[PDB]
Order: sequence, then structure tokens, then C-alpha cells
Amino acid sequence: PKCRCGITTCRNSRCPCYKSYNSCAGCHCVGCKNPHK
Amino acid sequence: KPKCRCGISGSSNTLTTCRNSRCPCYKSYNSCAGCHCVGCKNPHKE
DNA sequence: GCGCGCGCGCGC
DNA sequence: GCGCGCGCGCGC
Ligand SMILES: [Zn+2]
Ligand SMILES: [Zn+2]
Ligand SMILES: [Zn+2]
Ligand SMILES: [Zn+2]
Ligand SMILES: [Zn+2]
Ligand SMILES: [Zn+2]
Ligand SMILES: [Zn+2]
Ligand SMILES: [Zn+2]
Repeated sequence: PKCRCGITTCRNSRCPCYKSYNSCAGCHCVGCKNPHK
Repeated sequence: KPKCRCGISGSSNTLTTCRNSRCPCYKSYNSCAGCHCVGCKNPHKE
């Protein structure tokens, strides 16, 4: 997967990676706050 | 009349091409005569 | 071809 | 009824 949040960011259900319990490795988000390592 | 470039890139749902509100022609109830769209699905005619 | 940004639409 | 991620037309 690969989100585009930020143009709580990536820290909620509206973000795929968060929801799927994955990190934003390779994502195109901005100001990512996904705590997933 | 407007001139859309709908559908040029590859990655795009080909069944909604010139058949939704993002198309100026479709939205303005125009045909795509003179347009440069690829895979036009516009149901209007004049 | 790429990136910007608009606006659709779903999930709450 | 709202909010924002995402699909894609458009300027360049
Ligand atoms: Zn995200
Ligand atoms: Zn992500
Ligand atoms: Zn993120
Ligand atoms: Zn069109
Ligand atoms: Zn057209
Ligand atoms: Zn068309
Ligand atoms: Zn469904
Ligand atoms: Zn279903």
C-alpha cells in the first residue's frame, strides 16, 4: 500500500497503512505521524 | 466548446472516461468533438 | 510526463 | 452533514 495523507495524520482509520496496521514505508504522505515502525 | 484531455495517462478507470463531472464536455452537456481524449465514453452527441 | 490541486465520495 | 484521502484533468 501507499497513502497520500497530509496535502493524527496517518494516525487514524482514514489512513490505509494505519488501518491495515502497517507503516508508511514508501508512502507520499506529509507530516506523517504514523507510529508504526 | 471545451477541449478535454481526459484519459491520456495510462493509469485511469477507462469506463468513466468523459462520462463524469471532471469532464468539462460531459458536465457542460457537450460532445467531445475536437477533444483529445483517449477512450472517450461520452454519451452526448452535439 | 510530472506535479499540482480540485472536488467526489465514503466512513464515521 | 463533514472531512479528508484519492482519482484524474490540466498547466506546464
Ligand atoms: Zn497515511
Ligand atoms: Zn502511509
Ligand atoms: Zn504517513
Ligand atoms: Zn472529457
Ligand atoms: Zn471532451
Ligand atoms: Zn471525451
Ligand atoms: Zn461498495
Ligand atoms: Zn459491498
